[PDB]
Amino acid sequence: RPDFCLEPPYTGPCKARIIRYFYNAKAGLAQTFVYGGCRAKRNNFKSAEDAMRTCGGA
Repeated sequence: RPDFCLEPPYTGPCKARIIRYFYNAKAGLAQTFVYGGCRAKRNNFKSAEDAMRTCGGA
């Protein structure tokens, strides 16, 4: 899987509260995080299926 799948979730410097999904490689599951609204990194998806299709397995 892509090396960005191993990156921690990045809230970023903006102050919105956008609920997003990140792949948590330690758990092997897509989990939600609060995205600030600007300067999104790659481990930042709008849906669990996208997260999982991109970075999982089982």
